[PDB]
Amino acid sequence: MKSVLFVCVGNGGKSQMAAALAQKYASDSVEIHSAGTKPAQGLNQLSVESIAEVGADMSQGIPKAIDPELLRTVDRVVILGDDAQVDMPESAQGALERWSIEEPDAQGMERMRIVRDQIDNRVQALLA
Repeated sequence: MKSVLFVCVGNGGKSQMAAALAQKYASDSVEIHSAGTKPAQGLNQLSVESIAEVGADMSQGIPKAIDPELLRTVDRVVILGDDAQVDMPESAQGALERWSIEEPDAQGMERMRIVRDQIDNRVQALLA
C-alpha cells in the first residue's frame, strides 16, 4: 500500500481528514490524495478544527475532483461513508475499499471528533 486516494462526495470533510491523518502517520514512501465525486465550495471548518485538535492540518486542503490517472493508478481507493460511489476502471491497478462511519448521537464538534477518531483507527490500520 504505497498510494491511496481518499474519496467521499464533497472532498471538504471526511476525505480531507483521512488524508490529513494519513500524512501525519505515513512515511514519505506513501502518496496520499483525496478527492470528491462532487467537490464542495470549500472545507468543512469543523473537520478543519477537529484535525487541528490532534496536531494535524487540513486547513490548506482544497476540494477537488477525482483525477482519472490517479484513480487508475493508486494502490487503494478508499471511500469514506455510504454516499460516494466510485466504479473502478478495468485498467485500474489498485483496489477499492469503503469505510463505514458510525454516526454518533451528537452534533457539531462533539460529533466531528467521534468521526475523526473512527477515521484515525482505520487509517492507522491501512498504513499497517
